[PDB]
Amino acid sequence: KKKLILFNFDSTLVNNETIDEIAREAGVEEEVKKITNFEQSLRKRVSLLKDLPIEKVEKAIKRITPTEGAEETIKELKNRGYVVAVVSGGFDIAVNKIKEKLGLDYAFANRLIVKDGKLTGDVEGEVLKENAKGEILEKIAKIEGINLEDTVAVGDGANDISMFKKAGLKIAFCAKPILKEKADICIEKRDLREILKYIK
Ligand SMILES: [Zn+2]
Repeated sequence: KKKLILFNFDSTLVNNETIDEIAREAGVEEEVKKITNFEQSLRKRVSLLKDLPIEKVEKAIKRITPTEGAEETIKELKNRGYVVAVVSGGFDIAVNKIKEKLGLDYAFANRLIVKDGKLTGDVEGEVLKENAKGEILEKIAKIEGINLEDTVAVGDGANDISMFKKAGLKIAFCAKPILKEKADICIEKRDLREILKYIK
């Protein structure tokens, strides 16, 4: 009976939020935080990165570090029979490196379109719509032949709600208030090993 656990990337599996890190390098991090639909908002934010040199992006994503406990938690989850996956409303260029480095089984995120080593201010992806993450959760479960009741979703905020709705077990990890009351489990200490006390 293989099970599936799906982690939100930004602020959950890693300490940072990709977009904000990439904004700081383009010096427009204040304008993006001030107007901080999820999609419409992502597109809006991305635009302010009109001609950022890929070189700068690579520099930003390098600051992305995994959340305290990530490695140990993923190791223990595999030993308990789980397929481990991550999903981001953020970007491919950052999450795929984390995926290999942490040995995740699946990784889904949006794409920062580049042209001649420069960001064209536009983005594409399957993690944009209001229900995107829940769809990703279903997709992976379907491919693995895992029943939804044997799935676990680990989120941070409002965009993780669609994922909560499809998951058998809902975990709020140092989340936004809006997510806490909706979860089955609320984790307030920033260490991913905390979930191991609750996972079957
Ligand atoms: Zn440590």
